[PDB]
Amino acid sequence: KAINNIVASFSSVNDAITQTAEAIHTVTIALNKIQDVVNQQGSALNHLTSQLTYLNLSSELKQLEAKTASLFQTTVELQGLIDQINST
Amino acid sequence: AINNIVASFSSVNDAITQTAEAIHTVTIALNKIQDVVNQQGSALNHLTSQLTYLNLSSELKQLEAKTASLFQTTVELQGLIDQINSTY
Amino acid sequence: KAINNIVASFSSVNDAITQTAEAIHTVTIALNKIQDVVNQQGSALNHLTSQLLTYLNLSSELKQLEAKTASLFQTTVELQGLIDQINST
Ligand code: NA
Ligand code: NA
Ligand code: NA
Repeated sequence: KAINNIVASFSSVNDAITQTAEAIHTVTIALNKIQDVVNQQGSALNHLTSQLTYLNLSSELKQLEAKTASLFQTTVELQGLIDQINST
Repeated sequence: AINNIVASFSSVNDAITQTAEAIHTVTIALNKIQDVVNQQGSALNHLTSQLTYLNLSSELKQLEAKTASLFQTTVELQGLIDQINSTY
Repeated sequence: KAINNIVASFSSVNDAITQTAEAIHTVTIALNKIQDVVNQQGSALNHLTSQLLTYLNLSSELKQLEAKTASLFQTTVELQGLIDQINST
């Protein structure tokens, strides 16, 4: 039946948007880990060079965090619309 | 109107494919980063001996999981678009 | 009515696709910045040790992400056109 397939299709898409939000969240965790280690090593290299840049991803991290949230928000919005389609 | 609903889901499924592919590329990038950063940390260790290990294993695994699930969603949605298109 | 909520649903998805393209673009910037700093440190390391490593090469990945940013945005334009078609039928 056409409309049940339509509802199921939107639901599969919402699942994909949810997995995308989760993937961006994981990417943020990985970037923040890289920043920490890279700056630990730059510090050490400096200290060692003197005995003888730095990486700032803060803007990109905040934008990705904002995208995680906004994607998760769209999944709630899309679910409500899917609910309305089921209502009709 | 069915044709345009079908075409619109097909357009969305293409975006889901592109996203899965893009996450795959980010996974490859993050793995190359880890390998280099840890090579340099090791070189710095040695040279001081004459630093934290960067561990992205859990994040890479999670991203590979999301890539595969996104691809699975494209198969499921393709099936459903075929069903809407077959509406008789 | 069903059709209105179908149009609204596709528009909500198109928003998510746009946010996804923006997010990929941001990741591309972050990865380019990481590449730059990591290779500056490897260069400094090589110079120090030789006075007294492998280049991180993300070129292919960066290009692939830039291609995906572009294609996802092109998809949002196409999908908006199709939404305009439903809206008018
Ligand atoms: Na920044
Ligand atoms: Na990990
Ligand atoms: Na490369």
